[PDB]
Amino acid sequence: DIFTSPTRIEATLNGLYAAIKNTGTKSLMGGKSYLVFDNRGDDVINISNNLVTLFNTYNMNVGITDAENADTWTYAYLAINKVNTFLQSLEGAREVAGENYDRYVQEAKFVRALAYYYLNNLYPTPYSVNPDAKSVPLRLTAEAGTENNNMPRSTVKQIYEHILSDLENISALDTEVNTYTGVTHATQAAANMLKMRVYMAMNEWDKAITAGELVTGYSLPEDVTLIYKAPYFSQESIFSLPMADTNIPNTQQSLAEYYYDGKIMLIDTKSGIMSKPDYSLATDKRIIAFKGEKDLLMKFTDAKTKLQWVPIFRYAETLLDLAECYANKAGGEATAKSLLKQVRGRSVDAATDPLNIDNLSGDALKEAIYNEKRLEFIGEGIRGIDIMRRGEHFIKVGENETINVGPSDEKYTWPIPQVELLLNKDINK
Ligand SMILES: [Zn+2]
Ligand SMILES: [Zn+2]
Ligand SMILES: [Zn+2]
Ligand SMILES: [Zn+2]
Ligand SMILES: [Zn+2]
Ligand SMILES: [Zn+2]
Ligand SMILES: [Zn+2]
Ligand SMILES: [Zn+2]
Ligand SMILES: [Zn+2]
Repeated sequence: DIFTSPTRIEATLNGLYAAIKNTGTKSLMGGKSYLVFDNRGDDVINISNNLVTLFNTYNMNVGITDAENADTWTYAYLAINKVNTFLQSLEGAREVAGENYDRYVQEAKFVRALAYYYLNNLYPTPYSVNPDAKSVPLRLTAEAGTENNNMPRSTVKQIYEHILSDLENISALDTEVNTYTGVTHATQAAANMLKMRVYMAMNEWDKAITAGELVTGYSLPEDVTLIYKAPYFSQESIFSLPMADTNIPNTQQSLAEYYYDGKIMLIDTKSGIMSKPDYSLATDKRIIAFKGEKDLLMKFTDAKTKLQWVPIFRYAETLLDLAECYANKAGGEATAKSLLKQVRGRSVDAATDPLNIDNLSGDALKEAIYNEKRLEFIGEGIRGIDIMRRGEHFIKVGENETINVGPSDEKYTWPIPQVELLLNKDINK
């Protein structure tokens, strides 16, 4: 814990990655807080009728005392404070760190950047609607006391701008493809993926392209099932949260526990992506692999071991994000189409595809990219972010009720939770 050796520095660094995943009793992006982003979306449905298993998130009804709100807040800020403390301790251990000092700093900053990024996609009105919308307190000092709980919220723009600062120097980060360490520590590719996501949320299509075009060395394997079974990564995998028998999430906190038995999450086959005929083709690899009997999503179904890794960034995302950027750029349509074709062609045979990608333009092209992203990333912690960053309504047409929540509605966002309101007297200043 005192940084007297490299192995002690690295143990604490690995604790940063654990802190954004889950603890022994609660979960963040390795469990329920990743599931939050699918529940906010419109491609799966939550039929649990149980607030303990994210029903209020799905129904766009999260209040100041909901468990998922308190937990996301508490564990994100715990992870952030661990990074702040790590960075301060590392400053006093420069010689012990030796040539690896910069990598350790830049990795720790990536973890803080990721934590803030997820908070910025729950609490504020999106930047695309209002860049001055209040988001969350920007806590950047190592704090062992309650001395500094009082702090105003920074804006959605300010949070993004700080994230960009934490990602500004990445040249000491690793660059390995298809190794445990390359997928489970932040690489330059991982940092650039986050930078791309941030710039897209700000409509900075050119800066997003520059970041995402730096992601090199990955590919799209022909088998779409590789990343959900041993060794839980492939040549497509950029960054994931790994699991081990001794650190899996507790009861009803893992991904697999939400999908495996049909009692919580199902595929929305009435109105979501897999209700659309071009995105439910019987010979699509993703439909064959993942569209289960009784509408179970078959990506994460090992609830016995819970060992499946949580995929944060993979290369199909790089391509579809780049496709979206180029579709928003004057003269970019030909490139957008070629990028879309790479991803769709991996799963859907072009010779018999009802979608003629070469003839898409304007709105039809954008919609094809949005729909491909919906099918490719069903269940992967993304859908509710794409809806929100674009300032779109969350529209969920069910048999007996329709959810329709837009940016002028209070329930578009999560409110600052009671855990914070009790301690922070400046929260509304
Ligand atoms: Zn010395
Ligand atoms: Zn240095
Ligand atoms: Zn900053
Ligand atoms: Zn390396
Ligand atoms: Zn590392
Ligand atoms: Zn069609
Ligand atoms: Zn192919
Ligand atoms: Zn209604
Ligand atoms: Zn509207």
